[PDB]
Amino acid sequence: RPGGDTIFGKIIRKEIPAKIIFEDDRCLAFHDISPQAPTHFLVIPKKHISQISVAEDDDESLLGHLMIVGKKCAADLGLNKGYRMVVNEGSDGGQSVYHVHLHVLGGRQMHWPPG
Amino acid sequence: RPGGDTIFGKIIRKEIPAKIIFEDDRCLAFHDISPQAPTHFLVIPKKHISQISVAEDDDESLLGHLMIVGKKCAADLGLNKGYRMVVNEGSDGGQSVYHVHLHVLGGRQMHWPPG
Repeated sequence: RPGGDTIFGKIIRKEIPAKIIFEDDRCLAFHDISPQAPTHFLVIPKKHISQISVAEDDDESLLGHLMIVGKKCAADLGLNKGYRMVVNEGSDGGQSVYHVHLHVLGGRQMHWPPG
Repeated sequence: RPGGDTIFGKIIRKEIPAKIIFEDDRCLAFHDISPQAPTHFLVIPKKHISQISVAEDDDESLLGHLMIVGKKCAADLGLNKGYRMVVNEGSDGGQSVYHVHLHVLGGRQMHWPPG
């Protein structure tokens, strides 16, 4: 399936509600349903990359696009003091959905270590 | 100063020792001196971007490249059970050096929230 056969694929296809911050032809930014900071959103590709460890070399621009979109969305949402960007891979990464997604968290002090 | 004037610029220019994992024309991977997991490295651009919030639109490919290099390095270092990627921005992000750097952490279960 297209956008893939995860819940994020459902969100991409508008089959399920999410709180959308930004969209383009490549990617989708939306507020995380289980926020871990006063602001917490995801930026996800429209193309179904299951996990960063299977991303291809020619996905490079796409992956950077998620970070560029993430930073623009953070600024638009008033995260002047900063934020943290997180991509989780696999079991040890605490990856929760098998669709690549870039977390963006702020509106509070993020701590170290990052989990 | 190619590489900037931060300690990371010194590492780029070989003026100071670091434990280098990978190098190309665009970026440098090396181990973090204060590791927060059994495996903990940084992938930094050679171009001096002070922080992700000042990255430009045309830095998109570069930014993805750090993630592609980060994932290749995590595989080469045997993180086959997974890992976490982190970029810190600003005060709330806990950003320690004003040069963009992608943390890559694994070799243990990463926890949620990510700080």
